[PDB]
Amino acid sequence: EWTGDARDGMFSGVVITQFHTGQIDNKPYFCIEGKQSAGSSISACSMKNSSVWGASFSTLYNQALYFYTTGQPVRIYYEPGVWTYPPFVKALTSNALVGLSTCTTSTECFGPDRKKN
Amino acid sequence: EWTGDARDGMFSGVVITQFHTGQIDNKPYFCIEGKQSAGSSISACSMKNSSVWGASFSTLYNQALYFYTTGQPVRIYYEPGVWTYPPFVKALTSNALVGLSTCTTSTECFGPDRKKNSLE
Amino acid sequence: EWTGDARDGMFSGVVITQFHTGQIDNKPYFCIEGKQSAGSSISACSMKNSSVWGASFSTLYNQALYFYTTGQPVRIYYEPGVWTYPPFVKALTSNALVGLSTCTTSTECFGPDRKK
Amino acid sequence: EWTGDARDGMFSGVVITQFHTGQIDNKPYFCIEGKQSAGSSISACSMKNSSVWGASFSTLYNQALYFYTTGQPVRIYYEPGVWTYPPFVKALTSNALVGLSTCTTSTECFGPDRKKN
Amino acid sequence: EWTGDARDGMFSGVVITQFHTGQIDNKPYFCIEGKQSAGSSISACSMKNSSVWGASFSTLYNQALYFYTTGQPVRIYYEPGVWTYPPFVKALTSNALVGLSTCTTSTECFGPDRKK
Ligand SMILES: O=C(CO)N[C@H]1[C@H]([C@H](O)[C@H](O)CO)O[C@@](O)(C(=O)O)C[C@@H]1O
Ligand SMILES: O=C(CO)N[C@H]1[C@H]([C@H](O)[C@H](O)CO)O[C@@](O)(C(=O)O)C[C@@H]1O
Ligand SMILES: O=C(CO)N[C@H]1[C@H]([C@H](O)[C@H](O)CO)O[C@@](O)(C(=O)O)C[C@@H]1O
Ligand SMILES: O=C(CO)N[C@H]1[C@H]([C@H](O)[C@H](O)CO)O[C@@](O)(C(=O)O)C[C@@H]1O
Ligand SMILES: O=C(CO)N[C@H]1[C@H]([C@H](O)[C@H](O)CO)O[C@@](O)(C(=O)O)C[C@@H]1O
Repeated sequence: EWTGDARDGMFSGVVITQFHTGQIDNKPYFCIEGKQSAGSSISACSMKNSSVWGASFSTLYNQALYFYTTGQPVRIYYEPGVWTYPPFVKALTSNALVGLSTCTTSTECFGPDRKKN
Repeated sequence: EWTGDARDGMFSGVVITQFHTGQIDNKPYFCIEGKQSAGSSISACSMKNSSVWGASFSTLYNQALYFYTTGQPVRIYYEPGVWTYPPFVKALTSNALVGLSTCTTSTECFGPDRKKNSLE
Repeated sequence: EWTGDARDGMFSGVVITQFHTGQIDNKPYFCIEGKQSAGSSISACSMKNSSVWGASFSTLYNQALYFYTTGQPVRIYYEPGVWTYPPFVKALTSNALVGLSTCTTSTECFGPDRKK
Repeated sequence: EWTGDARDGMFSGVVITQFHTGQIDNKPYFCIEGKQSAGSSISACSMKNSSVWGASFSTLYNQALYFYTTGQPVRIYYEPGVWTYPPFVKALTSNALVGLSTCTTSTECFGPDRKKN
Repeated sequence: EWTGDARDGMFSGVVITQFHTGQIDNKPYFCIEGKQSAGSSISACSMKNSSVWGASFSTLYNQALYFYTTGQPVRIYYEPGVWTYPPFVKALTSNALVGLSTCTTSTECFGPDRKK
């Protein structure tokens, strides 16, 4: 697996506006929310030691909190349908956070595309 | 367990005003105090490798110190009665810190509620 | 053991003015010095993986550097007579750093008392 | 191996302008891009626990994020042809980030040279 | 071994002006350079998992970058002759970075002397 696999999905030019940290089944996690210029929203969580994407927890937490601080538009890479506990999904999201990138415009960001072919 | 379990409890729109760090029984811990809009205090502690919320010590420590620094109003998620050692509970609190969120208002915050259901 | 044990000691309303990091016996350590408004001085060191207080090294280092940075008055919790290598005691202190707290006044600070 | 080995290569006086963070094969990696002025581009990635240069991940992550933040001109030490997963190389680079230095001019920087004879 | 052992050496009132980070033989290292007002110069490296001073790499890294950022005059504790690989010594230095202190003056700084 790779952040840049040809899959859903990515949102570009988002400002990270909300941040949550919790624990579930002995695993710390965090979630972010961001809006695009046009008002469109994306949420994604990263959980320590959980899923394929568990290895990225610390790096993503650090980078997410950095970008939440600067408030610069970034690209959120995510994978839908990873989290399955229904209370969790309802309150938050099923989307795993799978990478992050700075952006030069609202559509053009540094790094791979993550789109279904 | 889960931060968002329908249990006590949460305090929304809290400003983290006080920060303490210590050690008990070979385990580092930190405690925070925050104020709500009307002047009431909340306190909650996280302890490394403790009972059920110990796995979140590092994340919570970093996030709480971060929010202390910004002075942002935030949601404190806690579980009452976790710490049982009387001198500790007396000086500090029995509350474990189990989560944190940013808030859009003094009352509306990102993430799950941590709240007991009502009886209809 | 506990930071809040009824033991020596604590200094409240201290601004951390000095900071030192080094190594002894394959362990990193740090020391801080601070003065109260009253000019009364306090030094205390934390050592990584040390006997009793070593589990706290990482949190205390983080918090102490943080407090050194803001310049805010804080409570220094300490245990005297912990470090014993004589050249180390002589140059620095025997005091272990055992906790830290923010303060509201020169005497009132968040957290427990540490006093006999 | 050593950052300052006489091989390809280094780019001096680079301002880091782009930052990307992702995961591949159970490993977090970050990737940076900078401009010399000059005006030409260098990208390099570091990856946690990667084979040769993985020991340096956490140090380089910190240091690169630091330098991205200050915007100061820095030396990027790189090793070409390290990353080999072709879609990764295509979207990003094959270059491993193997060192960083502060610079006094566009060309003069602290530390070893990394260049072939 | 100790930062405060009666050996070479230390330079007081040094502003850390240059910073380098790299890897050699599967170990990360960083090096700093600084000048002390009269313009006398000092270089020192810390390397993770080296036989003697390796334990303090990440603490010294953190502290030195912190001091590079504030630009305050500090004390550099070093031990000469630690790095032996000749191209490394030629490009950088043989000096191990052994400790760091805040300073109150260009000559007086917090902590032990490291003096032969
Ligand atoms: O189709 C999806 C599903 O995640 N995402 C696309 C994404 C979304 O359709 C769009 O951002 C929603 O507003 O648009 C992109 O232009 C982008 O934001 O980078 C490309 C991206 O593939
Ligand atoms: O009743 C409790 C027990 O913790 N908590 C409630 C809590 C407290 O009653 C209140 O914060 C204390 O004044 O009020 C809430 O409006 C909130 O702050 O989110 C709802 C929350 O469920
Ligand atoms: O006597 C000692 C020895 O540490 N400490 C006391 C301490 C010192 O006497 C005082 O701070 C020294 O100036 O005064 C306290 O009011 C405080 O600073 O919190 C109470 C504390 O027990
Ligand atoms: O030839 C290469 C291949 O990395 N790089 C050289 C590099 C390139 O010629 C230059 O950066 C243009 O890409 O110039 C240097 O002056 C430098 O930037 O330090 C020396 C460096 O060895
Ligand atoms: O002899 C050495 C070898 O490092 N260093 C001395 C050192 C150097 O001679 C001096 O810093 C070089 O300008 O001067 C000191 O005043 C100091 O800077 O603390 C004392 C120190 O022991």
